[PDB]
Amino acid sequence: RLVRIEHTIFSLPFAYVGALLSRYPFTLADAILMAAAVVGLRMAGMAYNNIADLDIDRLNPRTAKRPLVVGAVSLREAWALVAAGSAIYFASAALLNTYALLLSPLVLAIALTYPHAKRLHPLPHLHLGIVLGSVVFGGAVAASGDEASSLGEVLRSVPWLYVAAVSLWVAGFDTIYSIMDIDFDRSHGLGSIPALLGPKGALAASLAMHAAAVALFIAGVEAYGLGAIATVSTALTALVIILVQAMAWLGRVKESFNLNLAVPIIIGAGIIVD
Ligand SMILES: CC(C)=CCC/C(C)=C/CSP(=O)(O)OP(=O)(O)O
Ligand SMILES: [Mg+2]
Ligand SMILES: [Mg+2]
Repeated sequence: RLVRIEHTIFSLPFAYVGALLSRYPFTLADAILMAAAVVGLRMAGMAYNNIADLDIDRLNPRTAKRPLVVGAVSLREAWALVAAGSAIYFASAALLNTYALLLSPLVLAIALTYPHAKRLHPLPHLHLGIVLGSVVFGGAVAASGDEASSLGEVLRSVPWLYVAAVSLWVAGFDTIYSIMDIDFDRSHGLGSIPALLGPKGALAASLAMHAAAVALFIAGVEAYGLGAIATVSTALTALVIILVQAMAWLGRVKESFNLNLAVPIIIGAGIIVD
């Protein structure tokens, strides 16, 4: 109704890719706990999304059919989903390691601060980038099995290239997605990149993002061993990132969005067949 937990299947492989590239061993239990942490964080984030930007999502033509606006769900059920998400996440983090639990409020803070980034500065896309960066970071810090000796080790355990890359990718295709909202997001005090500079300039900034995104995905191939079955995943990904940029400049922006759904499936099946 308000939060479809099925969608989380697309956000999972970014956690596992952060866990594997840390090169620390983890158990099946650890993996299940990772998944749980992810569905919790998704639940909290998605619920509090509809909560925070509600007053300005009722005014929007585009989102007048959203739940919590029409009705369907109450504010109570939504807040309940927030508390439940935070709770599941905290539970997973605690069940995992001491460092995972230690960093869990910070990670949750990031995911819950994003919907307020609009009213502050015209870079919410970067914030989403940090958000889907925190699931990679979380996977890494949870990969250890607390095999780590100190916090100075878990922060060195994180595949920083890939989090800083998936971040820029997300920021990119969100910067693209926010073009249809250029009009609405400037009528009100809302902020975004395609509102600051025109839709053309937005695509330009989007180009700069996805460029640096592909740049890092490639740099990781050398920085790590990454075998030869993940180097086709890097290629297939970098390829897809191009089409979503291609379809964008061609005006067909709606198709430029759904193509971003491929790369999780790409690297997801890439994590499978080890
Ligand atoms: C962060 C992850 C799980 C991937 C992004 C998934 C996705 C469809 C996000 C776009 S929703 P968002 O643009 O933040 O919110 P609205 O503008 O639609 O109100
Ligand atoms: Mg909105
Ligand atoms: Mg938006």
